[PDB]
Amino acid sequence: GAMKNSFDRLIDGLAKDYGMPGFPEKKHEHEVYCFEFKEVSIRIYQDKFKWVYFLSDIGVIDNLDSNACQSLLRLNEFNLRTPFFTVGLNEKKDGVVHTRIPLLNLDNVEMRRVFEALLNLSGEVKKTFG
Amino acid sequence: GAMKNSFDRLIDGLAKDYGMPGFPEKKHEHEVYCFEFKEVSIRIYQDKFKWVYFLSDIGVIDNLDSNACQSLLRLNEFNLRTPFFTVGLNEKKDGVVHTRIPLLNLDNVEMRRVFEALLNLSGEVKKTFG
Repeated sequence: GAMKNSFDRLIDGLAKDYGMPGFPEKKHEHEVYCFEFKEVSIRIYQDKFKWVYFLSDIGVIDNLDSNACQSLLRLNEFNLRTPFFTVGLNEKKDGVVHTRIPLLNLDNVEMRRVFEALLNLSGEVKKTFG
Repeated sequence: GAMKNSFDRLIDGLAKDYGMPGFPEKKHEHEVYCFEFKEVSIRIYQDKFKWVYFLSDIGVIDNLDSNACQSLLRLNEFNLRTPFFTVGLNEKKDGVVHTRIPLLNLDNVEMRRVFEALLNLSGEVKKTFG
């Protein structure tokens, strides 16, 4: 309800600064909404239990496997930071970085930060492991 | 408030089934509570902004390569599952698996499941990568 309006402002806002989003098909279960902002390779999903998700695609990375795999999977070290960005590998060895956050009592302004934060992180990660 | 009583029941309950917890020192910033259940190698932290955390230590990485490391960092694939368990590497190449969840409107019963779920996962991950 208040969460709906909040989630809307988020979207509305990203549309104005990244243009119209794309609307992929219901892939995952419990999924109810999915907006794809292709310019920045980020997808926003909304759980059926009111959780918003941010998925970013870093892209492909060749070689380096044993090389830096660790330093990569080392980015998942524990810490008490809000919106933690998990770094993982796609179903085809492709860079992927996401987060999830309940919508209850979370305004669009923070969701934007989370989003932006996610962008920047994808940047930094992209320009290191290629 | 209601979150306090909730978090308490969680703890109280784990105490009864895993005995007295340990109380490490304020390591991370924003940290306010930390309970260590050494029997199961899991630590529970509580953010200053009302987020509960579950940290599990898989232990020593004796052998690591790139068909293993990947398969590991492959456990972080995206999906719309509640309480997502991030698998990462300690500050000394040591197995580590954690999650975080806001306390607002979350009962101790679900928190337990999350906990238990985390245990089992640490199990499965432990008996495969060591």
